[PDB]
Amino acid sequence: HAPGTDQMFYVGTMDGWYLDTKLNSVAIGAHWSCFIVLTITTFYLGYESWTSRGPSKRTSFYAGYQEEQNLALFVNFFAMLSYFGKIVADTLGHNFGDVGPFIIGFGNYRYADYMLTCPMLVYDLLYQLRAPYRVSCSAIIFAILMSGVLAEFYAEGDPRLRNGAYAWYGFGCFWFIFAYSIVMSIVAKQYSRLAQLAQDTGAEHSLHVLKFAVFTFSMLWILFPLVWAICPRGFGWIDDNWTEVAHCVCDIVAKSCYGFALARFRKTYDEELFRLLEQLGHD
Amino acid sequence: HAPGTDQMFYVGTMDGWYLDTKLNSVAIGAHWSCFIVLTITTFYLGYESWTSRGPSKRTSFYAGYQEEQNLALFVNFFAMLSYFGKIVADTLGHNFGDVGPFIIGFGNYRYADYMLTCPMLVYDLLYQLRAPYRVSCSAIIFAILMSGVLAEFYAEGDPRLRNGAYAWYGFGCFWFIFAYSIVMSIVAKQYSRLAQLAQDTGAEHSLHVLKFAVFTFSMLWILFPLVWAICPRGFGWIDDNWTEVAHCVCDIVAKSCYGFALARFRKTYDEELFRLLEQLGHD
Amino acid sequence: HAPGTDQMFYVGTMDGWYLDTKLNSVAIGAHWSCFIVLTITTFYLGYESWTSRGPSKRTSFYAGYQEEQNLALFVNFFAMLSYFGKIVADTLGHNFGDVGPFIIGFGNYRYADYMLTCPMLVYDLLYQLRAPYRVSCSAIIFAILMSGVLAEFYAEGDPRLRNGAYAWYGFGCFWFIFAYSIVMSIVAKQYSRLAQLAQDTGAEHSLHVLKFAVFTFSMLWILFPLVWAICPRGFGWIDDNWTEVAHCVCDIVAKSCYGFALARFRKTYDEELFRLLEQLGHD
Repeated sequence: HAPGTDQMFYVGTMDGWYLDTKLNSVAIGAHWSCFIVLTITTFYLGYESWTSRGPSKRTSFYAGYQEEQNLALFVNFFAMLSYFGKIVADTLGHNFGDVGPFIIGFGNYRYADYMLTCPMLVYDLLYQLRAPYRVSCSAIIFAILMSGVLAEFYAEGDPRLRNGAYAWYGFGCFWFIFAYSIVMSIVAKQYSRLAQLAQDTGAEHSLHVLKFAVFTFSMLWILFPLVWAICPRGFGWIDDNWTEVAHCVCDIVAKSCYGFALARFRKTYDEELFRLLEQLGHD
Repeated sequence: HAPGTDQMFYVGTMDGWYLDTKLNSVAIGAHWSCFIVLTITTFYLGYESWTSRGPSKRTSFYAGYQEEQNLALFVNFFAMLSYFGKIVADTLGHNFGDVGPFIIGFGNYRYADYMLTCPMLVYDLLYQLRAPYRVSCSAIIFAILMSGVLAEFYAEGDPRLRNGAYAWYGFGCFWFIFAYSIVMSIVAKQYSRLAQLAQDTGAEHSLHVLKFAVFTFSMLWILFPLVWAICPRGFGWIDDNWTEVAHCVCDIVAKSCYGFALARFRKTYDEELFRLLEQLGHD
Repeated sequence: HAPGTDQMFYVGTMDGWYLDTKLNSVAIGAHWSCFIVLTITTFYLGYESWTSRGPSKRTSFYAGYQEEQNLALFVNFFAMLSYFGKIVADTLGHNFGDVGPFIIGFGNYRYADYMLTCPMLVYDLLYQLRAPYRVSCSAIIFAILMSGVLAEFYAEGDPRLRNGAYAWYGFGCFWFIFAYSIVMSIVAKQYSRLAQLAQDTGAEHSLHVLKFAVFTFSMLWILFPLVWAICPRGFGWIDDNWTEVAHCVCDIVAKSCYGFALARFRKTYDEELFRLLEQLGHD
């Protein structure tokens, strides 16, 4: 297994797959609650998607053609799946943390669940303001998430290779800072152009609601490096058992609040601001 | 390997990769026949694709721009690859069932071969009638297939974890029933609108051929849960050796018959029904 | 591990992951140089992409909407990542050749790094001439690369299964010959139509530069089967230590020269040839 040491590493193997769970009761309860709320948000958003009329309220299957409107749905849907298998683990009492086979887009690994969620989510949110460079942000966050997965892989491995985890941490943090700066800049410029093009709208309160939602949604990603630093992978100011509840509340804020905000926006928007958004998505 | 038991599980490991095959002569012959017919259907469909003129029969490389017309080709092509490696296993006499490394889109695992085939196939068939919600059905079937792969992973594992296989079976069956119901509903509504918009067509017999093909193609997926139930993973009314021939005949019906039906449709369709399909794909 | 033999195979396992490196100083230096030049080319191309004006030189974020112009960027970007982890291995002195977990699009395996690079690269280059059958070439090269990965998997395995490596070699070479022939034919026909439609251009020297670039770029892929034949996987006229430098120079020619050629083309093209390319992309 390892040279010079009789200890063996169970990460990425079926041997660690059959090990008993290292979680406690509160982690299982948090997983259950997160799965329940993800499922009910997915059901509610799908119910709204089935009864989703167009802006003119006469087009029947508007979501059937403008399928990107349902895009967040899929992400939220996958989030439910991203936890459902863990619930199965919570049923069986066996180890599930970074063990077993590696499959893209599943919650069997800590950061690999975000492969199909995070780039689509950021693409959808910047598409809602018709911001340019749609593919670029998704590619950047995909690369950062892959770096995070590989850093977590080095974290559990041989302690002689512990130094690479900090290097990949620095890599991911540098690209995340760059991505956050560029997305904040483009969002600020785009919404400034929208505001200077927002004359005689009649939805100023709705405009305030949407600007508050998008600014909070842009600034929410400050959780990831703080959470990584406070867990034992970084400075270790918290223990492992309280990391799972943190990840649950963070990705609930990321997904369910996003779905609720989009649902509340779609029941209050009007058509002239819509056509001004299409006008904005030109230059 | 496993606590309390000296037995070891060879699934997902190189140890089970080097094991001798568990198949018999008839399974090898069925694999050979299925690979041969898949290869000849792929060759025939590619030959038709090279000599594929437009509806006006003057556009030379119509398939070169409307590349989605070749889409089924790719699926059928991958199906050939999906069996070709198994033929190599049939050459070497070593174990190939759910062993070795896991790679997306290959036939080394029982259900993982359908990753690149089934969503593209369903998208192509519902696109042929210009049905809405194109991405949604593909995402649903992708999630169901991933659930099936993971259920098959639990099936071979530790018998103390056998209960999760039935839970994932219920999950996959519930979402498959939902998908089948919604796709049947949308197909029925879409073709009802086509029929009430099909006046003075001149291709009523061709219309009967295409409706028979699409209805049979919509109802063919009843094979999957019945096949899973009759094999030892479910009720076990059949043995393992006769499961491979069942999967061969089922995916041949799924792919080669689809290609033959599309080829026969493209040599008999006319242009006014074509433009009425574009008219249908509006509301 | 293996029946009848006490030897064990370290491929695809964490046991071979923790093994010491089999590389020497020159391989590490070549990896460092290749990573450095890939990083600087990515930085330069990103700097050009940020300051990328439209053909009329008044559209500010032309790349923000015509995002496919940045497509090669992403490939080159991934190439940097495709080597960066190897640099980490070169830091740690542990084995990295075809060991550890298998992840799509990474350089941990010899041919798996090209999953996200080669089809996008060929799609971008044939899109630059507006050639038809865009998806088909990408699918063909994806299948060939997957076959190469699996052949390399058989190469390291049990010597009783060495015969399958030659079969997959023949498969990959046959499909590569077919792909090369068809891409050469379509490129020749397309550029012949461009030349017979190139009247009063004013950029004949620029036309010569671009034709030389595209012909060299079309003929560069002759490196892959020659490199595979000369390494010990084939005829073995060279040793393992000199294969890494060959792969470095080959993929540098594939990626950095492509980026430099595209950058030099974008600083010299004019608008009438541009609109003639859009006219060409019709029939």
